Amino acid sequence: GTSKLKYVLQDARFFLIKSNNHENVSLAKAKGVWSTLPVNEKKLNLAFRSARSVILIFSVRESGKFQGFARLSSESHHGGSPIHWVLPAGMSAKMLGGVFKIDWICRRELPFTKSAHLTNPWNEHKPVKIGRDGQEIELECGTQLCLLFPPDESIDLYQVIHKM
Ligand SMILES: CNC(=O)c1cc(-c2ccco2)[nH]n1
Repeated sequence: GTSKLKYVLQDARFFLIKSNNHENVSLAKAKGVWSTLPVNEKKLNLAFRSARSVILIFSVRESGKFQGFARLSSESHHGGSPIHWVLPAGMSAKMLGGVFKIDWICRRELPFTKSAHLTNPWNEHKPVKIGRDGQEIELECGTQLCLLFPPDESIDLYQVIHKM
């Protein structure tokens, strides 16, 4: 069902995450971690203290789909054992030093063709698929986008609900 999922999304904040490659989303799904540019890291740290849930919605560039979504379970931290991210052409590993712990809520994909009716007021009401890495998605758009994903029956939201 969808009732526990709606409870987790209640009064959440939502951020679009754009990855240049599938390898980093696969690593994030396996290890429960994410890293982003410092500008976005500052935004996520602010949001994590401000809201009951901060939701990251993942899209690999050029894939035409979202690959799932996850809830922040910590602010960023540095100095842990380094994660072997695949780094884009012109950026170093010091940029992605801040590591967030995340709990996956859905590891299933959603094609952009299924979200074409949802627009993001915080990006000029462009379709929600459009936006830079770190773009915040307004509450109603973000909630409806998450509810479009196929249910992930492998995930038990009971443990996430406790962290809230
Ligand atoms: C593990 N984290 C990443 O792979 C990543 C990449 C980017 C990015 C922003 C702009 C171009 O690439 N943001 N996060």
